[PDB]
Amino acid sequence: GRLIYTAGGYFRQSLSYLEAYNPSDGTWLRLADLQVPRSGLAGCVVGGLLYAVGGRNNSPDGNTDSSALDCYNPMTNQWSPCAPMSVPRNRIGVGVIDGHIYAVGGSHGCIHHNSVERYEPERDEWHLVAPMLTRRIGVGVAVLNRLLYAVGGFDGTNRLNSAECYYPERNEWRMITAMNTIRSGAGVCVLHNCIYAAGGYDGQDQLNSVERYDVATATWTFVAPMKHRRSALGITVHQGRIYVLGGYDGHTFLDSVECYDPDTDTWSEVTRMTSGRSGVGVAVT
Amino acid sequence: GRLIYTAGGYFRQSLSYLEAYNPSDGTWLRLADLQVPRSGLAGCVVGGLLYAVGGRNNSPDGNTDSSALDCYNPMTNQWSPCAPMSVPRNRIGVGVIDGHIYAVGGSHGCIHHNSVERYEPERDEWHLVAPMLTRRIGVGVAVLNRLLYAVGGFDGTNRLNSAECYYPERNEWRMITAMNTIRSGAGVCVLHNCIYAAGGYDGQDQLNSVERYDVATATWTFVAPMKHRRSALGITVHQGRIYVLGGYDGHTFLDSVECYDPDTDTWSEVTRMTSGRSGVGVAVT
Ligand code: NA
Repeated sequence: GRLIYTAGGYFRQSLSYLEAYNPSDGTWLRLADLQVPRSGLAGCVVGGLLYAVGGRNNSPDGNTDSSALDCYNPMTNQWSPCAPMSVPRNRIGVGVIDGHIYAVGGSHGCIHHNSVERYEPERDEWHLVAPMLTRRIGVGVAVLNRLLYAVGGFDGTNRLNSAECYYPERNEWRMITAMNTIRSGAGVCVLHNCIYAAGGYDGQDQLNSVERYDVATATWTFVAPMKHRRSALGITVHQGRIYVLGGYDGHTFLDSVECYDPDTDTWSEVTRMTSGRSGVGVAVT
Repeated sequence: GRLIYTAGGYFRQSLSYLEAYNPSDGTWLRLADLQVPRSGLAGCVVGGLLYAVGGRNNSPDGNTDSSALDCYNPMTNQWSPCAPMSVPRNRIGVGVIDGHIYAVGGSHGCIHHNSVERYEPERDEWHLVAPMLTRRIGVGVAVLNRLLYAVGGFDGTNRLNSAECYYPERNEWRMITAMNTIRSGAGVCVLHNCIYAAGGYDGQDQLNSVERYDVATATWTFVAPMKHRRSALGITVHQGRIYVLGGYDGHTFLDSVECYDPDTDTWSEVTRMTSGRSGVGVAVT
C-alpha cells in the first residue's frame, strides 16, 4: 500500500504542504508541514524515509535559496534536519543509487551549478563528485542501469534539449543523444527500462509533449502527450504507471494529476491535488 | 491640507492602486491607477508632483522588475512617464535632496545592486553617482542634514543591520553605526532630526520593533514597538508623526495604518487602507 508523497511547491509563495495520495482508493492525507516552505526542491526515498532536497523559500518579503536536506519518517509523521549540501540548489534534480542521494545542478542566485554532490544517510555527510559537462537548473534526473541521467534544464543562457549520463564507478559524465524538444523544468522518470521526459518549458511555451529514451537504440521517441501543458511538474512511477502532479501552464498553477498507462499509450486525469501548485518534490513509499 | 499617498503594492499580484489618506478627517480618495502594476517601488515628492520609482510587476503570467519612473500630478489626476533608470530596481530605496531623486540599490532578477543613480526633473535625466559599499535590496532610505542614509536590506546572502551614509558634495559613502536589529524591508524615515527604522524581515521573522538613530551620539535606540509585526511596509511623516502603511506579518497582507507620536512614545491604529497590501510606495503632498 505505497503512497505518492508531494512536498512543498509554489502558489503565490513557496508552500510547506506534505500530502500523500493513495492511487488505490483516491484518498489524500494531510501530513506534517515542512519546517521551511520550499519550491523547486526534489523528493526521494531511502529505506522508507522521505527526503526533501534543496529548493527556495519564495516569500513576499524576500527570497532564500536552500541548501537544506530534511528527512520525513511516515511512521512518526516527523521531519528531521540532516546535514546541508555544500551549496544552495533551487530547481535541483535528484536521483538515488545504492541508498545514496545525488543532488544535481540547480541555482544559487546568479549561479547555475554544473556541480553534483552525494549524500550518505549512514554517515549524514555530503561529498562532491565529478561535475556535469553542462550547467543545468530545472534539470530532470533519472537512475537507469545504475547510471545517473541529467536531462534538459537551463544553463543560464539557453533552455536545453541536451542530456548527459554519470558513471558512478568511473566518476565521469558523458553526453548522450539530445531530446527532440528543448525542456527546462520537465518531469523526468524511469519506466520499464526507458527514461521519460514529460512537459517542461522550451523557452517560449509550456509543453504537453512527452518523449522517451530507449537505451538500446540511443533514440528519443514521442509518446502520447499529456492533456495539460505543464512545466515545474512533479513526477513519479507507481505500479507501472507514470503520475504527473501540478505544474505551471504559463497562467495557472495546476492541481491536475495525470496518469500514463504505457500498455495503452494513454494519459488520464486521476485526481486533483487539494490546491494548485508548481515546483513540488515527489516520491513513493 | 497635505495628503498621504500610497501607490501600488502587492496582494496575490502587483497592484495599480493610487489612494490618498487625509489624517485630519480620516477620508480616503481613489485616484488614477498606475499605468503598470508595481510592488517593491518607492514614492517621493518633488515640487508638488508624486513620483513612483522602480519596483516589479509580479503577475500569474510572469514577473518583470521595473526601471520605470512615473510622475503623478494631483491637480490633473494624471500619471506621465519619465526617463527610466539605467537598470530595473525591485525593493528600491529612494531619497530627495535639492529637488533631485536618488534611486538606491534594489534587485534585477538575481542581481543585488550596490549602484545608485540620481534623477534631475528639470532635465528628465538619470546619472549614476558613487555606488554604495554594500549591495542592498529591501533597503530603507532617509535624508538627514543633506546626507543620504541607506539602512539595512539584503545583500544577496544575508539580511543586514548595517547602514551607510552618502555625502553628495564629496560623492562618497561611509559606513555608520549598525542597527541593533537585522532588518530588510523596514520602514525608514526622518523625524525630529532622527532616523527611524520600523519593522522589517530578518530571513526568519517579521518585526514590530522600532529603533532610532541619533546623529549627535551615533547610537541606535529602541522606541515603543508597533502593534503589528510588518515587513515591506510603507512609511511617511505627516505633521510631526510617523505613519506606517500595510505590510506583511508572515500570514496576512495588512490593511492596518499605525501612527507614532514621538511626544508620548506611543503607536495607535488610525485607519485602514481599502484593502490589505505590502510593498507600497508612500509620499506626502
Ligand atoms: Na513564506
